[PDB]
Amino acid sequence: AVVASLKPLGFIASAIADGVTDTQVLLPDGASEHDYSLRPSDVKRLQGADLVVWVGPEMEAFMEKSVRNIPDNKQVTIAQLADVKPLLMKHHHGEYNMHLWLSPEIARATAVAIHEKLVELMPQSRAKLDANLKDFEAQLAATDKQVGNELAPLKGKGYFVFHDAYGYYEKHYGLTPLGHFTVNPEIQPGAQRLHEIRTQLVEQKATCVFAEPQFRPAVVEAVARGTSVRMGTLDPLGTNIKLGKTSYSAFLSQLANQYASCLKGD
Ligand SMILES: O=C(NO)c1cn(Cc2ccccc2Cl)cc1-c1ccccc1
Ligand SMILES: [Zn+2]
Repeated sequence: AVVASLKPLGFIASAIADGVTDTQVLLPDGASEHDYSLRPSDVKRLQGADLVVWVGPEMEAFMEKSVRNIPDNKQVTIAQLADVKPLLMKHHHGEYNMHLWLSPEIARATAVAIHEKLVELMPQSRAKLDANLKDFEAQLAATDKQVGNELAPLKGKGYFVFHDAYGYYEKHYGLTPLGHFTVNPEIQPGAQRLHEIRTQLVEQKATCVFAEPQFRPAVVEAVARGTSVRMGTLDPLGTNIKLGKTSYSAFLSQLANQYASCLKGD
């Protein structure tokens, strides 16, 4: 099996590995990067993998140690790929945005790297692997066209998010975020912080404020209350999407729908 650290990396790997080997996701969606410690059973899975796919030590810091013993020809470390360097832009404490799965261009380079490793590891399946890469790139191009068109009429509409993640996706499709607020998903900001957030919401003319699935509706409402800003939800992990050949294209389209759902009209 190919073992991917995070679900959207699973989406990409499952496009390339389809009909060749299973794709597995290491961690449940609810986990994170610095508090999370790997179970010995997780380490075993990594070492048993045909191929490990992860962003790298600036993102899944918790697995850097586990991945040292795995040979280079059995891992794709996305942040360290040669073709990914010119695609990086300025796990949140590092210098670069490491939410790399949100860049269609980085997804493409990831798929190429996965394909290349798999062909070396499983040359008996080269043709199927070539076919899978061909199909992934064709879907990505088609999705890219479709999403770009869905999001084009939304240009210029401002919004805030509770997570500085989406820059790769927003720059690529020409969305115009105003900025981000650090908000605890379980606990609303204090009186002073909330005042400052709410005034920026109105002052900067935001159409929407976007939360994520793990935010308690109460804290989102507390942020949006009084302002005339519509509330939205973005899911940067596509938690509801199953692994499979078409999953990464489905993820990019679902994210567009989530943006559009709050942003369009008014
Ligand atoms: O980037 C982030 N935090 O700053 C994330 C945001 N999420 C969204 C999320 C968290 C918990 C449960 C569901 C979801 Cl969609 C997941 C991560 C995340 C997951 C694994 C590793 C690092 C981050
Ligand atoms: Zn993040």
